[PDB]
Amino acid sequence: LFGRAFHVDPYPIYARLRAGGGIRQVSTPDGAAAWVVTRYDDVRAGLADPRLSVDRSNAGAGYRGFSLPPALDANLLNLDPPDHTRLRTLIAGEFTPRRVHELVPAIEAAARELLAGLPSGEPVDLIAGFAAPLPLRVIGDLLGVPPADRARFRGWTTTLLTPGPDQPPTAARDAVVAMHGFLVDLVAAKRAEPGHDLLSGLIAVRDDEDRLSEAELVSMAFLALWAGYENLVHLIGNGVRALLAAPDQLADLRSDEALLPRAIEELTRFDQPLQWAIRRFPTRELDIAGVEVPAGDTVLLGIASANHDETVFDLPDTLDLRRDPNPHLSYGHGIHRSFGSRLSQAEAAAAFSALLARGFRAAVDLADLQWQPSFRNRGLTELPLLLG
Ligand code: HEM
Repeated sequence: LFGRAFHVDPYPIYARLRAGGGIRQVSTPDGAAAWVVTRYDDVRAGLADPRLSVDRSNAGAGYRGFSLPPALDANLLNLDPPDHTRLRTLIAGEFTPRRVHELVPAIEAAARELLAGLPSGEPVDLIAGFAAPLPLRVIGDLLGVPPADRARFRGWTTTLLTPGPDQPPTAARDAVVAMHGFLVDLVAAKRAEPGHDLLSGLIAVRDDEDRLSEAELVSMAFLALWAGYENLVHLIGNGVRALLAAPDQLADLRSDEALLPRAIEELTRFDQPLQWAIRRFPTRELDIAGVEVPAGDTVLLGIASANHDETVFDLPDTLDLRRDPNPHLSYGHGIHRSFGSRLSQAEAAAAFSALLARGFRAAVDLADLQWQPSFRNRGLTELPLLLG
């Protein structure tokens, strides 16, 4: 079900769930239950449905904390309107497409520099050597991390969000405490000595005396770390593996540089890491996929399953970099849709462009690759490569 087969490849299980009607109540060995929703139409409608809340105040007695919001305290992903509308409007005033555009030259140079620090003709781990350092560098720039704090930031972000498979189970918990204090301290530093980063701009943001609070700023930083590092690291890793697993697609991409933007969207649809949206709670009894779901029940909308729905995408379990249209739901839909669609697309393009220019091949048999044991975030433990 949601064990070894699911961790190695979840899409055959998603196919069974869609074939079974697209909604099922699943239970842990301890009796915690949630509804998994797996068909594109229901996942898309669910994501935006105003009757599906992210606020735990609307959860019922059976709530056990599936697919939690990626931050402590009030944040965009645990609030409904009107409180959500305020935060979104405030943050959108500085998290702008122009900000992302102006970061692209630095992102592209960082990708070239990181890959250039990796030797050729020698097994190298793409994750620790490239796919993790690049987003970590970008999110550090975005949050204005000073150079003296980059080492501690890297260590705690990695322990928090990309743990080793044999990391002590308490280390990531401790990293929550460590990073909360780091982020509180970082906000204080920017409050005193402002720069041109997002955190500084967010502190300056004002709506007729309305401002963002310390807790709101720190919570937003946690959200940025989750999606700007954990999601992006494995978007790159899973994308490279998918390219290596489909040589003909790789050869087409290598022959047509203009294919890259559409190729990244297919790579995202094919194996982006996020399997479920943030848990949702019907504020009323709601018909989902033909089942009347009780108010307050936990509902998991299967983004990854939807991206492989055969009723939308032809041959959905095959990589087709020229797939068109490609209405993948990887960045959400509705009021909570991702702030980072473009940023992710820019970091992915920089990462794949540098890899394509350097040359790369698997250093191991792909069947010997190991996947991290997660329910929500699909990613590789390591990906040994040979660089040109
Ligand atoms: C580039 C870095 C990224 C940043 C800074 C970022 C930022 C955010 C933020 C702030 C939200 C909350 C928006 C809200 O609730 O109003 C969000 C939601 C979301 N992001 Fe991202 N994101 C990034 C990358 C990604 C990636 C790589 C994916 C996966 C393909 C992704 C998928 C999502 C989804 C699905 C949601 C909505 C969750 C839900 O509605 O349950 N994002 N993102």
